[PDB]
Amino acid sequence: GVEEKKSLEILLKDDRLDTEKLCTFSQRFPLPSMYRALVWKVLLGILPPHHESHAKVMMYRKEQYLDVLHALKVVRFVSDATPQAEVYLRMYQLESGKLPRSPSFPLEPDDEVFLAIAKAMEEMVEDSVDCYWITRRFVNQLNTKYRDSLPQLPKAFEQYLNLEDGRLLTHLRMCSAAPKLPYDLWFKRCFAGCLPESSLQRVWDKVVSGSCKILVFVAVEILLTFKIKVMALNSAEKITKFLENIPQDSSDAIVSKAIDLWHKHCGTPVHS
Repeated sequence: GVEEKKSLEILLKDDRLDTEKLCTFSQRFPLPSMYRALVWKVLLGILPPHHESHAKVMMYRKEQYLDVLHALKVVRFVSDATPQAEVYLRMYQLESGKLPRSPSFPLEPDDEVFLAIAKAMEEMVEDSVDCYWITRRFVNQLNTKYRDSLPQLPKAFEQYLNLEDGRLLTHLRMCSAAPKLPYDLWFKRCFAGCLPESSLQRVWDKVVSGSCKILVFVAVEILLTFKIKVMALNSAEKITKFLENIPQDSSDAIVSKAIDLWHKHCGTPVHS
């Protein structure tokens, strides 16, 4: 990481940031935590590549943020005590025109995905304005850039698990567990709520930098990590429930191994 940060810092020395090389860097290496929000904002198009214009665009974004937060408070949809991730969901709904009848109206499925991702982002990005916009764009990528890929990830998960450990997949299949696995947690919420955020953010570097396939390998690696546990469980529900509440102490090792598995099977070009 010490060399990598220096090479990133060279990339960040340009007046006009080279977004193609920020992408290839992010696909191959973890982003240094002090430059993550920056790189994520440029890659998601929240900031332009000329860093002389960053403070200004962020001013427009902060201003729009405070306009919407204020309009929510005037209508009484949120209060001082509303959790921050919920504020972001309501801000998103109000901006998108989908604000429900009242704060007490049950959440819809896409609302729950947004909310799970918001809660995870709040631990990754310090500044609220950054957090809100990064969350908005991150979720919009899922719903646009990746709309037709996400539904293919379960099939990919089976394929690559079958390659890494057919015995484990054989076990899942003989219990009819495959169809009941928590695909929505893995491939709509992108592990938000599942992996701790110090580790998750390394997965999301890759998602932000254009890969949704990294999610398959994180899923495959979870299963490999907990192979002995899973093989002992003899029913579809026990398996599913375990996978929705995994132990968290190996999550750094899971993410690192997942990244290597992905590079292996998908041929991620080296950074230059």
